[PDB]
Amino acid sequence: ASNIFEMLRIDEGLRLKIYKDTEGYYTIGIGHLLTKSPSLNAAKSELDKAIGRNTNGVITKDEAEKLFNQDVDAAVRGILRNAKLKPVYDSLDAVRRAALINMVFQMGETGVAGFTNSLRMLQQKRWDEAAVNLAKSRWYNQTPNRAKRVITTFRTGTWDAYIYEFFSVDEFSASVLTGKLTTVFLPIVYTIVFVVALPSNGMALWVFLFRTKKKAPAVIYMANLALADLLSVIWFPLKIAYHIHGNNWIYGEALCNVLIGFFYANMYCSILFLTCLSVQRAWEIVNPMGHSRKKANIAIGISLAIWLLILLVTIPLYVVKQTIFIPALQITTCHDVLPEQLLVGDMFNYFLSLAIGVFLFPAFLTASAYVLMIRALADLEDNWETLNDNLKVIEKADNAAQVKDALTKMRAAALDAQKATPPKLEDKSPDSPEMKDFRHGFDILVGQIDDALKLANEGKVKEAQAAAEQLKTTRNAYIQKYLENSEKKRKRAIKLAVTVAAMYLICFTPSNLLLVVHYFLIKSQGQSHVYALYIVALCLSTLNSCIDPFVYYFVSHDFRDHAKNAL
Ligand SMILES: CCCc1cc(F)ccc1[C@H](O)c1ncc[nH]1
Ligand code: NA
Repeated sequence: ASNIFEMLRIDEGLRLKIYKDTEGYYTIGIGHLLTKSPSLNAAKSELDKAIGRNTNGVITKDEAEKLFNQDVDAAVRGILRNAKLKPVYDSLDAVRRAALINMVFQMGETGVAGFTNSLRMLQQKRWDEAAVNLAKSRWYNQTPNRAKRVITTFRTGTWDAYIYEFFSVDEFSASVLTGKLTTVFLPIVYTIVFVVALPSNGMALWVFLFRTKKKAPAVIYMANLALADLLSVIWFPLKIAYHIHGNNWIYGEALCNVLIGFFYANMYCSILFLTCLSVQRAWEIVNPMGHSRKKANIAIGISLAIWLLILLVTIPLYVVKQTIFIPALQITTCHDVLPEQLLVGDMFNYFLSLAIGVFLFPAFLTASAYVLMIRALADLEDNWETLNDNLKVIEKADNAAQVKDALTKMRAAALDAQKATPPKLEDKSPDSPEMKDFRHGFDILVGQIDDALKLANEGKVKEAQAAAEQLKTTRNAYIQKYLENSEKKRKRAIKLAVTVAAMYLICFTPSNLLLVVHYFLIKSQGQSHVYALYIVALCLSTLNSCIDPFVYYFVSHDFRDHAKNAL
């Protein structure tokens, strides 16, 4: 391309017969509009008086140029006539002047005058902002390839958009998209995840629905967690095939956006449902309640709320073009390459919003939940331990000092465990009969400790020791039943905290951090060297559905049975 006339020939083409354009309007020659009515004869009448003769639908190669050269002169006249088009045009360099005339040639004088905001940007020499504004319009929607070339002309001020057609991405990306990292490493890891995560979550989902007859809020969160897992792993056979064949998608744009949707869905559902589960289980320890049926219904509603909120927040991933054909690579990439480099500004803010509000914020609530959970389970452990240890001391103490001392320490140890929630009565309210019998079991014990203290304070040494065997009976009858396996419960919480931390360290943190970094560099330089790390990050993020079964194992008691029996 050299000038306006040469530019338009490339956009409008050259046809000597009346044809329907992309929208359906009958045109002829080089982008010469005849009429906007669905009538072949109505276009004939407008052509005959435009030429001067009866062309009968077919014009000459010479008459095309003569009519084209007049359309350009009129397109310019309208620009200077227009109060909104003239000042911008007077500010634009000859290259950008052609781009403006190209728009007027296509949408007419009035149409282009509607772009008031973009024209102001072009006048203020703000090429990038103007380019973005123009990228979101019906103009871009109806004729994207056409609009891109013109927009690029505005942005760059060169004829490059008409000299060089798109051929390839940056070199660093093209090497990755042809390298073994994507074509060998990824499909292997993804295959593993498919074999491991699908049946494990498949069975977990089955247990939570058809084998768990508790239906506690924890089960419900884990059921959606398993559901989020499944709804992504099922698409992996198409995901694996994609990479094996050199990152080439041949299943359609809609089906690509499906995979993309459910990918980021599981990405964020997992975090949110982890935050729910962790907080819920921590909350049943610090401040337990007793509406296991109502608390369940609530947890279901919360899950629906989360599912719909993510369906709404992943809209700018569903609705945007996510496939692009790269001529030099002869492949059609899904997700891995952004088809429209003008939307990077929107993409950056978007993944920065999520990285804060749907990553850090739930991570903060998730970590501190285990902080309160572990400590509370550690205190109850210390109580049960202080009880047994001091009770074992009395039977092995000779002096009156060690006897009175152990009784006093054992007394306070039982008074703290009394206020604490037993491992069994989790969904039981603190005012329930079950809890009242639990506390009463300590009241009987504590009273007996006072009866041994009564002897220990009255100098009756050996007689207070005999009371210890009476305390043993009270322990096994009323207390040990409840605190038998509280130290085993503490160990499960810790392993759960380790499990979750690893999931954050491997699947969540590398992904969300780099997602911001990736689009930040494309926004700043047009390319990112972290592209390889971005890919590895996204790959390792799918491991969460392989780590998720370990979560169900440390929380669900029913899942353990089906886990152990199977293997
Ligand atoms: C066809 C689906 C392509 C896709 C879509 C996503 F939403 C996330 C990752 C990938 C892709 O598998 C990948 N892994 C690592 C980097 N890119
Ligand atoms: Na998950």
